Amino acid sequence: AVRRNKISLIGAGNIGGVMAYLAQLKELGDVVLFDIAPKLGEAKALDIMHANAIYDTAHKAIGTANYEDIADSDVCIITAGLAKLPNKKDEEWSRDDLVAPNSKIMFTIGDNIKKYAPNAFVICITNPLDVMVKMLLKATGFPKNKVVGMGGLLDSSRMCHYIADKLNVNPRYVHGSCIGGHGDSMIPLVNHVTVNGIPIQLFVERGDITQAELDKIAQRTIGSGMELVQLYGNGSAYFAPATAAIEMASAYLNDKKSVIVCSCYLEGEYGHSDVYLGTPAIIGANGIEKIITLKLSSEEQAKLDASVKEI
Amino acid sequence: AVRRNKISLIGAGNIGGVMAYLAQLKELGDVVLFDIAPKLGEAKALDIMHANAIYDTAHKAIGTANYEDIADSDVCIITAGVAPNSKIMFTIGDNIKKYAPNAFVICITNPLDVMVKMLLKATGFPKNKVVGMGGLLDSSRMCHYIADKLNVNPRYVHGSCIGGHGDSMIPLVNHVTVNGIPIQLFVERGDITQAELDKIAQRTIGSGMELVQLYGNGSAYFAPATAAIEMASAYLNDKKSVIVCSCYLEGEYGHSDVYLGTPAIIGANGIEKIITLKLSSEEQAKLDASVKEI
Amino acid sequence: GFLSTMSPAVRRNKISLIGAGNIGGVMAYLAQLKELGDVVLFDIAKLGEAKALDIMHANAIYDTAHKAIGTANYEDIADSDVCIITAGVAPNSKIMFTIGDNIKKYAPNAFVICITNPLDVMVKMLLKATGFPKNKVVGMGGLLDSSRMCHYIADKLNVNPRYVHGSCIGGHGDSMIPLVNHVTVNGIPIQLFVERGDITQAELDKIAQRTIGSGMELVQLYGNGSAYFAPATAAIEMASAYLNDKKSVIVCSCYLEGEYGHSDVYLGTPAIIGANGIEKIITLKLSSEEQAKLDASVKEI
Amino acid sequence: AVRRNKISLIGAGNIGGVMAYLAQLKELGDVVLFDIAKLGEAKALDIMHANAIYDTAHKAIGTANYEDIADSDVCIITAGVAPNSKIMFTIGDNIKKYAPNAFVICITNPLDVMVKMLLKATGFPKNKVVGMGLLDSSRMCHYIADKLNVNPRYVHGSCIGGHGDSMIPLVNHVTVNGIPIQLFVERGDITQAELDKIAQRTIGSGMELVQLYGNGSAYFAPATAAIEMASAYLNDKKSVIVCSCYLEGEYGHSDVYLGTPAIIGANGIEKIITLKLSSEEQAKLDASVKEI
Repeated sequence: AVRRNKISLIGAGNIGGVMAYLAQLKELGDVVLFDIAPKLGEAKALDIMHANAIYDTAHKAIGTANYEDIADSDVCIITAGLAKLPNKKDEEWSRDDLVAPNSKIMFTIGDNIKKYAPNAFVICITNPLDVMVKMLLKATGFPKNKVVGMGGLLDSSRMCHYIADKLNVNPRYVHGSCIGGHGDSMIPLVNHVTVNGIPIQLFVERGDITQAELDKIAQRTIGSGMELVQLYGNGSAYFAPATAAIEMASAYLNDKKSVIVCSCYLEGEYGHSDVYLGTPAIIGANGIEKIITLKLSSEEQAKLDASVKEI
Repeated sequence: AVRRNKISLIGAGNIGGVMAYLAQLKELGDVVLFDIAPKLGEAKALDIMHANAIYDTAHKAIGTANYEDIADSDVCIITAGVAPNSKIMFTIGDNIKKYAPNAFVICITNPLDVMVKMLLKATGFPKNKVVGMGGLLDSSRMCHYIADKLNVNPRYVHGSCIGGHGDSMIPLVNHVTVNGIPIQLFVERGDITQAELDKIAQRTIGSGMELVQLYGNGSAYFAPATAAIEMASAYLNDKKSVIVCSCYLEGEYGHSDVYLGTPAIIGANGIEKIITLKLSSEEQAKLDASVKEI
Repeated sequence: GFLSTMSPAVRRNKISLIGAGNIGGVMAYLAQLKELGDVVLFDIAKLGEAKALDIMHANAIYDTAHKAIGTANYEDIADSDVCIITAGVAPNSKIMFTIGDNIKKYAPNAFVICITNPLDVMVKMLLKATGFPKNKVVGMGGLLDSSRMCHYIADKLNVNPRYVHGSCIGGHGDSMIPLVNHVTVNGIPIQLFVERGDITQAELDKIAQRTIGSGMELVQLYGNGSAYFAPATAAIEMASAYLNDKKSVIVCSCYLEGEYGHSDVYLGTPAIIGANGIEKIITLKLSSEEQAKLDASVKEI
Repeated sequence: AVRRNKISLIGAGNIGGVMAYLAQLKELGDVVLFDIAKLGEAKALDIMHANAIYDTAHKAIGTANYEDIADSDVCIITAGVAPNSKIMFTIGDNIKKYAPNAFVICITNPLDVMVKMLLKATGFPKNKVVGMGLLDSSRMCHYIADKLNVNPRYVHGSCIGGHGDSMIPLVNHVTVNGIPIQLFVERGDITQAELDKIAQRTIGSGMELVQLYGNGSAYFAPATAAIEMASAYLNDKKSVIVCSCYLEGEYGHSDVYLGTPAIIGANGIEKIITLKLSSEEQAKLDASVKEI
């Protein structure tokens, strides 16, 4: 009759571990930590299982390197793929050199999902998001609504945090949308932010924040990734990306119909088609139940056309 | 050097019972179910205490009719209950003045914007420590009706219903937002009509009376109790939540010496700030007409 | 293309509440705030709509996403994963059939949790009316009775009740057997605390006697009506164990077919609740003096 | 009048990272990530982004200056024998100076030895210096719960003694919602020969994950444990937790930390619960105290 939700984390790196950790303490469902190094997933799995006993939670975490174990998964969250190039210096390679290898990686994962988890809600994190997700949509052959990219929730939440940290208010009430591509071409709609429905321009007229501080926030939102790549020294952000993915996986598993900015396959929205792109959407039991097409200005539309053409 | 949060509920009625229940399962702190009918508070305490053992929660709730038991309370929510009710507020606030001289006083009794003023004068506390519960109930009601129509998680539907907690409230429907997106966009896409948005404004005004006639006896209590606990949590935990509630004004909106529902930041200092919304002449007249009713 | 239909692969859990009384209202409240699933408040009377609309207002306050409705029509129970029943011996028994006949028609795959008293008698009337397997028709009582026993101990020991575990078995009534001498505190037998001086055997014996009359103790305290906050928490705690397949160890009224020497009678006993409802019945090793109190409980049932 | 809790973590490593994450998402209080290195600011900022997603209110900051520990309600230690013993004193001397009312929760290994160094450095009372017990005991209950296939929420157990190979997994005293584990042995769900091995696996669990991880050791469960302990102190839960406590006569020993059940509340160690042991179990405890 009923059964536990099954989430497969294709990639048990830094992001994968925190994702399993959160989902288990929230009892969102059983977790499969799939990694090409199986003991890495088995280590976090067993470790998180010891945490469940500490936290009195009932669900199970598994580690594996075999695609048979992600079978019947309701959600597949993908972080696998190349992130670094050890045998070359920082000067001999750019990010464009990993796109093609990662593209083939996205296919192998897609075929196995199509094989073992034909009904899975595929959330992708591997970057470049807007391109990598499109590789999964082809490989999985799933409908438009069951293949989503994670971003915009991370990008918008970062924008809303910087706003909240300045106003000294609970970020629960700072809403905002950062759209476009999940990269340096994103569009932080910082002047459309709202504080519990209150337009941000009000707080400008009050002196709580300044137009200059907003423009600088939009710029720090664009480089938040690299900012943390330089703070960590070795690696990138993972705590917040993990929380974003699990928040999207819960909106699906629980049919919350939450409004999240996600990378979505377009077929006419904003004047584009056949491309993934960050945009607010309604995530529910059918995945992307609805795309909210924002009313952009000519300047904001130009910025959107620019990131689409670099995707 | 650490201590449990203490929440006194002056009034163990239907609202009081749900408040103690939510606070005990959330482990928000100890609860004192104060009521002139001492047994009623004792019943729900022992019943909620049975819930704690089921739900594996550690805090304790008690029932009493002695103000000596609300001593050192961090929060005092009042549901006990115009002229005679006003007098009841002075007796409560005068005891809070003595036993709970540091409590964040939240008022539920109606008329809200008047009773809370009688608690402010009796307790002698500064204005930033005596707040009233309205607007958070009134705004969430509005946000629901819009979420239900849009079929969206109300988590992302924000809105402000200002004014007095009565028929003169001002549901700012046309300023509602969905994940920051203006509500007008959803009108321009067919998801909802301005006519339906105007209908939600009136339903919000009359939501209180709608449930009175649905219940047949009594009124709402699940949502009021839930809002009072959220306000009490933003204080105890210093969350600094933007919550619309009845605040004492000394100039804001052009009014003084009157309690009025406006968005504000609730933190460790109770009301740390008041957010004076930028109102149109259409909204000011509605506000000025609500102050006159108060 | 047929693997790419606009058909949802997941659903919200659906919990129907037959009886929107004081317990029904708290059950809908707790379930909604925990985002456990949609709730259907069913009652013969507006009473279910009032609590639903008021609890939906609470959802907007608490940023919770699930839905609650009121109704007086079994049609809104269809496809419910869980049916919890509080409406309500002879007249109650007949009421339990009508409910059971509709739960069979509309919610043929529901996990039926009974609360109406006499628990052990009403839940059996349900089992016969729905015709479901015995493992999907359970009665709530031992989790309430046991937790009450554990609170009285935790209250005297000044310990978190999260670590106080104990079993109260038998029938949901004066015949219940609260095994106070077997209570454990984070695995530690309570006898140790007796040796430490934190509690006396006399107090333990008296806690057993207070657990039995806890129902009436709150009736006199309430003056009008019985307890409801805890019976609601217990019920939702069990529905959550089913909807989430927690394999939770819960004392509850189960249909026995050999255990404890009895058969064809509902009797409270520790069990394991999961996606199959009652997945295992744990039979406790009873003493001679305890098997006697158990045999008396079945006689009264 | 009131105030956020101040939970400072001396050590922004893997364990320290999961701590801030769990504390922030649970809104248990403000978090401070201290470390010799940027390591704290990275996780503080990364976790601050997570707050905005999870709609949580509290704040986290990284730092490398003990001045940011001032007035900390809790100080959880993971930085790091003789060398790491000097660090405990350096750490303790700062907790003494900036957070003199802090509830100290040590994790650095050897637990029972490193925590005493903190006790003598901070100079705090007996009850305000604990050592994270809850990990070892919970590991035992997981393996039993995994075999029995029951919610570990209802499996209680106590793994007493030192936090090393000399620990005592009391696998035979385990209870399932108060039901003795022997009933499940007579039930067919498990065998005594399997419980004896669960004790061994519990002893070597810390080393099992070091080999699985390959690089470094466990951190998810160790982090969850100390946050539970810190939550039992800040919320005055008076919860029963197995943890390292400074003894003064208990079990026939004194002037030594040792893993034992205890009550944790607003006063830290509210009470030590001395378990009723046998001759075989006391000899193991005596063999552990000597190794500490």
